[PDB]
Amino acid sequence: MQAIKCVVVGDVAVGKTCLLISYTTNAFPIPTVFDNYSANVMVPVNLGLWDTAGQEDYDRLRPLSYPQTDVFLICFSLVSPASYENVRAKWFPEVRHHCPSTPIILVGTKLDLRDDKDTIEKLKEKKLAPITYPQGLALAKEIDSVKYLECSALTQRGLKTVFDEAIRAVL
Ligand SMILES: Nc1nc2c(ncn2[C@@H]2O[C@H](COP(=O)(O)OP(=O)(O)OP(=O)(O)O)[C@@H](O)[C@H]2O)c(=O)[nH]1
Repeated sequence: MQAIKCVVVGDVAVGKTCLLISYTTNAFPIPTVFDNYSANVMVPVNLGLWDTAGQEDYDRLRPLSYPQTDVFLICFSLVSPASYENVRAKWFPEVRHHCPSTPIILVGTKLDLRDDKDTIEKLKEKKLAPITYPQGLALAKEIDSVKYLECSALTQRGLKTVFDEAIRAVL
């Protein structure tokens, strides 16, 4: 019955499309066309999932999707400190400029990779380490997110929670 709009933003390759597709179809992919999806879920809610292009080239046009958004998911890769930094450097500021009062959920992605051997190896070779939970929770508090939630589109762990809370942030 109730219609809720949800826009997903964040650095390219943090897993925004896989996130939305894995949730809407319960399967893990990748479509190149930036699209919007939908889902009927009980929290009666018709959730509209709007994907975005995080590249800089679309900095000016991206925000055209923002108007009338009910809730935002600002995502960052749990195995990418760079995407973590850009949350406060770019995404939180951008969302707030266009939509000052709209609720925000901070989403950590690729949780399945935080414990991955070869992955930790890679980050280590660059003097970097995966974003621990406390760290993610800290950032959420900084930007005053309604909630901080970690998920994995590959295993779908915590996935259902992310969108349930994104909905409860509206109802
Ligand atoms: N291991 C693992 N890899 C993931 C997961 N989610 C996404 N990926 C990988 O991350 C890469 C980024 O995929 P996208 O979903 O397109 O990320 P995105 O750039 O933020 O979203 P779009 O630009 O809209 O496509 C893909 O090659 C996936 O294989 C995950 O949960 N676990």
